[PDB]
This record gives sequence, C-alpha cells and structure tokens, in this order.
Amino acid sequence: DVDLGKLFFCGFDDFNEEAREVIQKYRPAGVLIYPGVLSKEYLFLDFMNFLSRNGRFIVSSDHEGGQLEVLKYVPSFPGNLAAGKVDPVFTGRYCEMAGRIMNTLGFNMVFAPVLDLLSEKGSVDLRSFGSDPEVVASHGMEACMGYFKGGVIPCIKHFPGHGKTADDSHYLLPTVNASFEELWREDLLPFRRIFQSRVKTAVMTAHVKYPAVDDLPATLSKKLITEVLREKLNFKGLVLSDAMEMKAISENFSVEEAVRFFIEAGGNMILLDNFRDLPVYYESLKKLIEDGSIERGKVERSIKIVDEYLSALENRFNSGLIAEVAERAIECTRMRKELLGREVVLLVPSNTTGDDYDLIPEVAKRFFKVRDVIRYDIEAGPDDVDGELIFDFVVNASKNEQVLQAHLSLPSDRTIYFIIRNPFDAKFFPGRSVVITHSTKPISVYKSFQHLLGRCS
Amino acid sequence: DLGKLFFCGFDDFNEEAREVIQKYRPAGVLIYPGVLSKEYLFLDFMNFLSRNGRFIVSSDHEGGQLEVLKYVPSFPGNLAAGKVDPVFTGRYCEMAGRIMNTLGFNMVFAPVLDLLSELRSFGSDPEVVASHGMEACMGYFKGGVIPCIKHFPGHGKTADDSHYLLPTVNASFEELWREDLLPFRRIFQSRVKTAVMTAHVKYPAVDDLPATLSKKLITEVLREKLNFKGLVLSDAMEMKAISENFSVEEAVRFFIEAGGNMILLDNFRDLPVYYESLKKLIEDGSIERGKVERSIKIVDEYLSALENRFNSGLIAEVAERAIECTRMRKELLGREVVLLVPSNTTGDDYDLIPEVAKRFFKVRDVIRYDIEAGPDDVDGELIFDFVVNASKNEQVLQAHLSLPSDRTIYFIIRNPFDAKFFPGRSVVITHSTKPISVYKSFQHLLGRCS
Ligand SMILES: [Zn+2]
Ligand SMILES: [Zn+2]
Ligand SMILES: [Zn+2]
Ligand SMILES: [Zn+2]
Ligand SMILES: [Zn+2]
Ligand SMILES: [Zn+2]
Ligand SMILES: [Zn+2]
Ligand SMILES: [Zn+2]
Ligand SMILES: [Zn+2]
Ligand SMILES: [Zn+2]
Ligand SMILES: [Zn+2]
Ligand SMILES: [Zn+2]
Ligand SMILES: [Zn+2]
Ligand SMILES: [Zn+2]
Ligand SMILES: [Zn+2]
Ligand SMILES: [Zn+2]
Ligand SMILES: [Zn+2]
Repeated sequence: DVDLGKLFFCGFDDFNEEAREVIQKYRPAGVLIYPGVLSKEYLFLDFMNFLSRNGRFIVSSDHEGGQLEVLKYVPSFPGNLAAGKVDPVFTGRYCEMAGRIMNTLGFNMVFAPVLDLLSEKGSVDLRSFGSDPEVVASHGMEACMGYFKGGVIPCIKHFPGHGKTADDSHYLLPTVNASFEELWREDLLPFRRIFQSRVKTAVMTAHVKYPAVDDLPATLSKKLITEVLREKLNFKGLVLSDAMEMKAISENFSVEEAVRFFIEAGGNMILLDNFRDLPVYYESLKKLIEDGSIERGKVERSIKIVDEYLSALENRFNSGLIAEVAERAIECTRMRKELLGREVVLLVPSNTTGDDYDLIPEVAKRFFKVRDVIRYDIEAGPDDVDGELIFDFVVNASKNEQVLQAHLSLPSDRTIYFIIRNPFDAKFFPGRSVVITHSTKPISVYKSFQHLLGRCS
Repeated sequence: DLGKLFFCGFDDFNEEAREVIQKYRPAGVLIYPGVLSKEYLFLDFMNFLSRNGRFIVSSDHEGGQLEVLKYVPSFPGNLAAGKVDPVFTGRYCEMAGRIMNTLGFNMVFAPVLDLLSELRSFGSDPEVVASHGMEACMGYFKGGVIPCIKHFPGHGKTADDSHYLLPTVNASFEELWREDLLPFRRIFQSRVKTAVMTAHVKYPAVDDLPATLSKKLITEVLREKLNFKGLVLSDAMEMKAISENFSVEEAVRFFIEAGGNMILLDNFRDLPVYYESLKKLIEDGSIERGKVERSIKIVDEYLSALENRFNSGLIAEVAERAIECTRMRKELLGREVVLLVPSNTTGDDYDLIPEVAKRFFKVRDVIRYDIEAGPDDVDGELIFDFVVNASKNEQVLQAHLSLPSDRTIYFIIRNPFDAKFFPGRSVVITHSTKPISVYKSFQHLLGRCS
C-alpha cells in the first residue's frame, strides 16, 4: 500500500514545493509535464533533476507533432493529417527522431500516436492520419515502432476511437452511434494492428459513450475495456484513462464512481490532469479498496503491470544534469536569514545575454517579494537607491571607478551583489554580501535564489 | 575536387546556396542563425543536403553564451562547468551531441579551450580546462558528433577580438606550452577524435604571422611537436584580423602551406573567389600539390567516419509530398499578391504566412480576415486566400467564393474537406498550417503545379 501511487499518472502545470510534497508522499508512478513547466526551461530542468533523485517514474508529454506540440526541442512536424498522405515510412522516421530527442531529455513515454479516424462530423482536425482505416493503421504502426526505436514507449489513443463524434470531451460527454461491427471493422482496426505486433505500448481510453454497445463512457466501461480490449483484442499491457477531471467524466460521475468503474473495468492507471487532485483521488481509491468495492486482485495486477513498464526504462539520460551544474557552480557569502522575508528592489542590467536579463524579475518573483524592478546602464551603474532589501545583479563592475562606486554606494547592510558575468569582480566587494553564479542563465539565477534561502543561510 | 578544402557558413538557404553547393561541392556546411531561426529553412536545407552527397555539418552551439540550436536545452556555460566535476561536462555534451546528431549535424565547433584571463572558457587553471575539455570532446563524440577544439594555440591572454583587429598575445613559447597549450596537448595525447580550429592571433614572441597563417605554429608546433595528424580548420578567413592585413591569395597560400586542411568561410557567397584563388595557386606552383592531397585525404576520412540515418529534413519531404494542387497559370505568378490570412498555436502559424510568401512572391498587401465572417471583398493582380473554416455557414462560404476566380488561389490549410466547396477554382491543399507546409506549397505552385 506504499505502492498505491503506481495507479496514478499526474500532470504538472508547475514545479514547486507542493509538487515535491505530493510526489514524495504519494509516489505517483507517472509524471506528465505540461506547458506550464515546459515553457520555463529552468523549471523543466530542475523538475527533471528532482525526478532522478526520487525513484523511478514514467515521464511523459503530449507531444504528438503538428497541432499539439509542447516540446521546443523537437523540430516541428506538419502533423498526422499530412503524414497520412505520405509513405508511412516517413511517420516511422519522424517518431524515431522525436522519440530519440525525448529520450535524451529524460522522457520515457509519449502520449501518441492518435489513432482516431477522421470523419466529416469531427473537427481534432489535423491530429488524425486519415479516414481510411487502413491508412491509419499502417501509419499508427510505423509511429509506435519509431517511438520505440527512439527510446520512448508509445501510448495509443483514444480507445476505441472517437473520430465519429462532433462533440469534445473537454466540454461534455460525447456520443458515437456506430454498431460494434462498425467499430471493429473501422475505428478499432488501427488499435488491432498494434496489438497484433510485438511493440510495447500503452493504451489511453476515450471519455466517450457508445450507446449501440454500452451505457458507460469507454473509460468507465467493463464491456469496452475487459470484454473488448483485454479479452477479444488480447491486450495485456498498461491501460490509462484520459484525464478524470475532464467534464465528460466529472459532470456525470463522482470521483468515487469514476475511480471504481475504471479500475473495475480493467484499467491500470488513473490520469489526473492536476497533481493537486491526487490526494482526493488517492484517498478515494484507498477507501474503495477497504470497503471492498474494488477487488484487491485488480489493484495488485495493475501494480504488477506498472512495475514491468517502470523496469523497462533503464535510461542514462536526464537533462536535469544541467540543473546540477548550475546548482553546484554557485558560491555565496554568509547571509542573514532575517533579511530574506523582506520586500526586494531588483537592479538589473538594462539590455543572447540580454534575454537572460529580462527573465531575472520573473525568477525572483518565485522566491521573493518584489517592490520595484529598476533597469540600470552597465556603463554608468545603478542610481543610488534604498529599500528593505536590494539585489544588485552586477555586470561589468570594473569598467571604471565611477561605475565601481555606483555599485558600492548601496547600503551594504541590505544589498546582495549577484556577480553574474565576470567573477573576478567579486574581489571589488569586500565585506559585502556576494553571490557568484558564473552564469547569466535563468537556471543559475534560479539556483542562486535557492541557495540564498537554503544553504547560504 | 577542391571543394573538400572548404567549409562554408550559410546565413540563408536559396538557389544561390544551392548553385554554389552543387557547382563547388564544399565538404563542410556550417549553419548560421540566419537559417536556424527559420525552422522551415533549416528543415528544407537539411533535406537538400541529404540529396547532394556527403557533408560535414556543423554549428557554433557551445552552450552558455553562444547558443544557436533551440533543440538543445540551454547550459550555464563553460565557466560554470569548470567549477564542477568534469563528468557533468561530459554528460552535457553527450546530450547535446545526441540531439544534434538526431537533427543531422555530425560536427560541433566546441569546446573552447582558451584560458580565462583578467564565460566561454572553463577557467584559468590549465589543468581544469584540460579535464573538462577531454570530457567535452568525449561526450560530443559519444553523442554522435565530431568535436572541434578552438582556438589553437589558445588566446585567452588577449583582450582584443579578431572580428575587429588582429589581436596580440605576448607570452613566450615556454609559457604557451606550459599553460595555453596544455589542454590542447592533453587531448592529443589522450587520442580522442577531434578537429582543431586555429586562432587569428599573433604571437610576437614566437612568430610574425597569425596562427591561422603560421607555418611555425601549425607545422612545427601543432603537427610536429604536438603530433596532431587530424583535421585542421581555419577560423573564418573573412574576419578582419585576416582580411584587413592579408589578401585572399596570401591567406589561402599561407594557410595551406602552413599545414592547414579546410578553409572556413563565414559566407558561402565568397566561395568562388577563394576557390579560384586556391585553384590558381595550385596551378602556378605557390602551393605544394602534396599538401592539397594530404588535406583531401584527411577530409575523406572524416566524411566516411561520419554516417547517420538521422536527418530532420524528412519533415520537409512529408510537407512536400502532402501538397495537392490544381493546375495553375504560370503567368499569374509573376504578379503582385494580396494575402488573405486568418487573423490571430495555429495562430502563430498564420502570423508567419506573410514572411514565407515574401520569399516567393511580390506582396502588395496583407489583410487579416475574421474567419467567422470570411474575407471582405477584395481585388488585386493575384489573390491568395488562406482558407480556414469555409463551411461554418453559407455567408462565410460565399465570402470566400465571391473572390475573383480568375485570379484567386485558395490555400485550404486546415480542413481539407472544404475543397469540395470550391469547384472550378484554383485550389491548393496543404493538410497543414505549419510554415514548412506553406513554404512547400509555394514551391509547388511555382514548380509542379505550373
Ligand atoms: Zn482522440
Ligand atoms: Zn478537447
Ligand atoms: Zn462506416
Ligand atoms: Zn487529448
Ligand atoms: Zn492516505
Ligand atoms: Zn492479494
Ligand atoms: Zn544536487
Ligand atoms: Zn553550493
Ligand atoms: Zn569562481
Ligand atoms: Zn577562442
Ligand atoms: Zn569576436
Ligand atoms: Zn602565466
Ligand atoms: Zn572565433
Ligand atoms: Zn601528385
Ligand atoms: Zn522530394
Ligand atoms: Zn507534389
Ligand atoms: Zn487530402
């Protein structure tokens, strides 16, 4: 039961102390990294650094290529609709390329390919390989195979296929009217293609209702997941829900109903699009295990499956090394704790080094209350200023003496000098509070704030 | 095939670039931000290179202060790395090297081995630089990319920049050997695969010429005393340190006679001048033919040492092959175009359509229409309708169809079903909104569709 976290896959829109608390307490096996983290490279890198020290994870993204692209590291792709028009070998080569890059950064799973068919009702629009089930199957197969050669495990979505509905699951619960024989022949054809091969893959469920077949959304449907996916399609691998908070589910089922149906239906990992919802869902699952509404056997089998995927990963590559370099290259003098809860005035060079300067205020705001942000001229130095606490981000202190005394005329009792370019300048601030970063990069500045609040005090 | 002695920088990709590459066959391609900052051009360039022989493909992505590949996560840089266990430098460079190799690069112009005097350098201690320098070369290589250490013989002792003047380092040879040269020496002795780039720097206590042009520094020191048998590159020859003190012909002569192998040009348009200059000097005897052959031999080894299956230009092929067009009248295409572009991530793709169009067509005006309405009526010599959501209703479908059918081309860039709604019309289907697709649709319009 120190293992129940293995049944959860959590999305992270931020990386902070709550994130760390949630991860350390519940130990989710899956981590999905959202744009909130990816768009701030310093946070992504520090997050990857953290994950490498806290056990083993499935780490994933939504980088499908085309319309859904979230990793700036992967060159941009026209997408599945365009790929569908072309020799499927190109899809395989793209996904190997994307996967290899992903695997180098520290990802070990991707939520792709999309295997949903394109219909005229649907529009989603560019994310499908095509209408022809055969075209979708061969591209889907090349995609799963490419991702896998590249070093990342694919997750095909969304079972059993929901291109035949006009409705979006983020808004309401959609409906697909097709008969089972039609689903089988068509929407399920590319899924069948993958299950018949030897590629390791996960499967994500659709929050979609199929009334000619069952009353429940596929995510919550024992018929679709046990009798169709496990038994007729013979899939023994990992089954993920789409995000449970999505309206299609949350506006029609309780948290406790969703967790029950999905695990009883045969699913293995509950996807939450918000790591902060984990304690509610986690506790909900724990209840249902103790009051008997969830067969214990299903939870154990699920745990077994995740453990197989976790041990498969094996990788050497983690981009978080960058965060360690930044952390370890920071030298600081001794700082008084009692200063640090005050409101800070930032002195930042005026303005690639220029974009690094522009980002210093945003990074500081994560760690300190900020009263003003002042952009000085490096060849003049800072106007005289006062405050409760002052941060001088020193660049080129030594050009002349009228600049070195702009910097030294600041109240030494409540100024911290951040020497971020030429670390020789640190000799010119004796008795002063000094941080040397050896870098202008946002991650270094970031790690300098962490040392300031932690190790240096 | 003298092109094997040239390494060319490209700030753009166009037909001149294609002409120059096909005529002269340079062995080396260096890709500058002018191409990298436009991913559609970068991708198309890579696709072109995979079809025109073997190349050494490199960038200046050092990490830290000098970063040019958005695909590689950003690194604090060498000064920060120097403070740290050198294994981390090795890991960084493997990571960067692997990403680079996946994109299609096979060489990086890094690490910097120059010493720090009073961010691109690992430190002041020659020993620290050597250990990080070795890890970096090893990591790059492990990652799939050949490293190139720079700049021999080390020029951290000068404040002056070679982009401005010819700088001077006054240290004696005994001091260079003991200090600046030590990390270069540790690397040759460890026998890690690497290339070497020369410095456009004068060392007056040792010799009169800049190292790039100095037989003493390159032959007697680098080749003989340091025993480096590998690939030797110039820094860029057009740089003022060389160009304002030597003629093209003096620079080409000295460098090859000095023992250098590949001439780095920072501009591919200069290749013919330098190429003919090298051809001349070989014909009148100012260049020993033996040296040219030895240089060619070395280049040939690196070209085959480099393989790879990986080229990100496949993306450009997908975009190319997914384009459907009706037949187009050649003589509309020399006209001035009005663009109708959906207003404003599919929004960032739309913003970029005008920049892409301007490469292929004269553009008179750019109108940003509302796609819930469709285009206001408009007229011009030639009209490009970048159709989005044509079928919402009949008042949108008839805003698009009220445009003059003799001189409008409809680019169906999102929902390819809409194409049925434009019978008799000129229609291009891209199956994508991405700049590389839009770009490839213009090439097809000017080529295969007409
Ligand atoms: Zn789907
Ligand atoms: Zn949606
Ligand atoms: Zn049908
Ligand atoms: Zn989705
Ligand atoms: Zn609990
Ligand atoms: Zn049991
Ligand atoms: Zn650490
Ligand atoms: Zn520290
Ligand atoms: Zn230091
Ligand atoms: Zn240098
Ligand atoms: Zn320079
Ligand atoms: Zn010395
Ligand atoms: Zn240089
Ligand atoms: Zn001969
Ligand atoms: Zn082609
Ligand atoms: Zn074509
Ligand atoms: Zn089509």
